[PDB]
Formats: sequence, C-alpha cells, structure tokens
Amino acid sequence: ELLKPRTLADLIRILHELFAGDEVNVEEVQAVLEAYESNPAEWALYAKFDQYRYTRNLVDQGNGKFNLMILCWGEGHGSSIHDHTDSHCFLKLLQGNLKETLFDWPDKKSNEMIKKSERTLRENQCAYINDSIGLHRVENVSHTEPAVSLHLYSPPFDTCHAFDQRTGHKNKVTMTFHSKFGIRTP
Ligand SMILES: [Fe+3]
Repeated sequence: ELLKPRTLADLIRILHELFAGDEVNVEEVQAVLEAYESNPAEWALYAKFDQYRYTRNLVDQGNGKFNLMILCWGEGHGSSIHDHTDSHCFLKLLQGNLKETLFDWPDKKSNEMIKKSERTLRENQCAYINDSIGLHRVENVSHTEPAVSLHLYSPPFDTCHAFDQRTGHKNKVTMTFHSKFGIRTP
C-alpha cells in the first residue's frame, strides 16, 4: 500500500519499506518519489552548494540497500555523460529545472556520441534511468536559478564511468560526498 509521503522524513520511512526486500519495484518507487511535494525547509540542511561545480549531499544510507542524496547545481553546472554501475537511479527535482540528455552505449570504435533525445525535468518530477536504458548527462542550463535534485541509487555505488562525447571513450571516476547527514565532509 503506497501512501503519499507527508514530509521528506516520511518519504525516507516509506523508502525503507520499499527496499526491505531484495528486489525493487521501480514504478512504485518512482511514484512515491513523485508524490512527495518538495518542501525546501525540510531539505535546507542538505542543500550545500559549491560555486564551481555541483555537489552530492548524502541524506540516508537506506540500511545498505540504497543511497539517497541531494545534488545542488549552481547556474550552468552539469555532469559528465555517465552510467550507473548496474544500479537503479531515480532523480526527482526539488527546485529548478534540469536538462537530461540521453545517449546510447558507445561501440568500441571511436566515434562522436550523438544524443538520442533530451528533456527538461521540472520541479517535483521524478525520472528514472538504468544501464539497460542507456547513459545520460544532467545539466542545470539556467543562468539565474540554482537547481536541487533528490537522487536514489540502488544498490549504492561509489564509482562509475564518464564518457568522452567526442570518442565514446570511458574513464572510471570515484564519486565523493560533499556532506553526509548535513555535515560537510571535506
Ligand atoms: Fe545519472
């Protein structure tokens, strides 16, 4: 029984129920993430920005089943084209808008990675991606509005790949957390 999360803490409690087992009902997780109405006061603690690039702020460790984190995108900040290390990835906008560009997995032959499609993710919307679907880049293209998104990855992962748009070549990147549970972790 999926009920509307009343607050971010309620959403977290519901996610611990949805990930109590060993599999993941993607449509139910996405529906509950979409149903949480972003309340800035509830997540201000985690919305720690950096002037030069987007930040990853860990919110909950999901009893080991998933990492829930808040990403803070300054104006013009964006990600590399990347995969998700065989994990489910949910991305819910909490403030602002983000452009998501989708790319297919490259072939071994060096080639320009051409976008398959693009879309604008708006406040409160929840997107989903996994490696079977493809790769993506996420960008705050706004010149005037910072964006904040809530991401859930299951299983959690600390490393993934960035892809060079010009060649399709990939490199392993280790991600780091800017803060954990509201505490800056330099
Ligand atoms: Fe991603």
